Amino acid sequence: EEVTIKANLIFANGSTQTAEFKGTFEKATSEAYAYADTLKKDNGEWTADVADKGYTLNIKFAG
Repeated sequence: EEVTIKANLIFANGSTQTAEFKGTFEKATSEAYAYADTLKKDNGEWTADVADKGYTLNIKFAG
């Protein structure tokens, strides 16, 4: 039931950052979205794609 969701955050500036969240699929994934959401103020809206069968989230922030 416990899994790891790896979130790779990519900003318009070309920089990147990675964070892993551990818990159930829903909880861990939700925490990744929440973190991305806190970064929207200074980084804009984000879109995302999934790799590794949904266990890797590649999140990209617009301008």
